[PDB]
Amino acid sequence: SAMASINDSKILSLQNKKNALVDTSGYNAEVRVGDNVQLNTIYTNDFKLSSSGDKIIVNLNNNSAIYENSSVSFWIKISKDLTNSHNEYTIINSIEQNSGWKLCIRNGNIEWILQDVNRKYKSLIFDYSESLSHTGYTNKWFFVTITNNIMGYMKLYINGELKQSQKIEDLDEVKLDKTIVFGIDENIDENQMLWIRDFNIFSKELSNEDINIVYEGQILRNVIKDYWGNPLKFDTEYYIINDNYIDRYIAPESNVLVLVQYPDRSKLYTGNPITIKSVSDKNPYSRILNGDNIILHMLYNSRKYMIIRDTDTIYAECSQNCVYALKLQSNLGNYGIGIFSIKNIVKNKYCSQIFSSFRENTMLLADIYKPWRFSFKNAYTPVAVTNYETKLLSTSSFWKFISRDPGWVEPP
Ligand SMILES: CC(=O)N[C@H]1[C@H]([C@H](O)[C@H](O)CO)O[C@](O)(C(=O)O)C[C@@H]1O
Repeated sequence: SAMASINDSKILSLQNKKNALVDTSGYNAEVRVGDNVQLNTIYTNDFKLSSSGDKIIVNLNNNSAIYENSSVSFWIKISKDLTNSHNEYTIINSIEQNSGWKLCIRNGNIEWILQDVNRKYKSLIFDYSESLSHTGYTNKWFFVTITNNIMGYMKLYINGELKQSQKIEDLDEVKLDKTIVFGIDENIDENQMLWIRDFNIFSKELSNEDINIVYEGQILRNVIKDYWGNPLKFDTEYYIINDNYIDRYIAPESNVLVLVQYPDRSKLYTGNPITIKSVSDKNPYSRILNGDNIILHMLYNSRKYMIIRDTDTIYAECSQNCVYALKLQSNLGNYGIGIFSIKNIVKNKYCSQIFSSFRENTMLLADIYKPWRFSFKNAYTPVAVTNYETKLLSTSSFWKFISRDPGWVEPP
């Protein structure tokens, strides 16, 4: 079992147990967590570095210099205001004297550095920002993996994909720091913060296959994700967008839902917040899982409506290639016509597909239609279509849920 071989090689694993961050690898590293450091806010094993002063100090146990291969893996999510800074910040520091490793952020890039006793160093750089493209990873969870073969290469993977390699075999002795410090020493502002979760070190060089198993394991494949890669939750406001129309928000026009172009593509939090309600009554704010039944409530001009499927097809009972537009109802309640189900889809994720099984099996997608009974006007229209097997991989069927998140602040 690869996954057992993987886990057996862990020599540090920071995980939250009884509300403390501790090493659960079996090796008993000392973990000193700053009083103000927030733990377990999004993911069980996460921590927030939200300030200078916020620090976590790890002191590794007795098992001078690097003697063996190794890998380091964690997820990271870096706020917009931190990503947009042109400065450089050390985030994780494990250099003593002048040798060891460190992870830095600089101008929208993450950078891993390995430095020998003469201060010769090699770096791995990844531009996670892509100039703040709502297409990049600004404020989105992504999975980092560094692997080291001391008689070979140091490699940087992102979400299981190799991004850069550098020979390290030609460095002189790299002394190994028994201390690892998480935290930003620089003088950061209020909106500059980042989160890390599932930080692990392995005593071997993980293979790309091994890396993909860790990635798939820690992404939580049965948990639906919001736009940032956080778990999607009930009773939480989201701006829901279609993958094909990312600068359009959902809105009712004459009680037909359509997609309206953002007046300003740079502002994410635009439109009518939709709250997801559990059919089965779960604890408030509980995570939404793959396959859950859900009900969608829109806040529109300060009143709550339930989103429901149209009773009749769009060019109108129907069996063959039916297309239904959507609408709003002010009566909240468990109505089959307003029950949907939500499923994960997998490289490009953090998006979801939505289905309804009321009377006919449909999938929600967006395209151009004439959704008004008394008009031939076109509109980008979210619709529930039958016979959707050939559309199961169409981006028109992918939906994202943008939550107001602390790592992405928009002027008031
Ligand atoms: C004017 C308007 O909004 N008409 C809508 C009607 C009325 O909501 C319904 O007849 C009850 O009055 O329902 C639909 O036909 C439907 O659900 O199939 C869609 C149509 O867009």
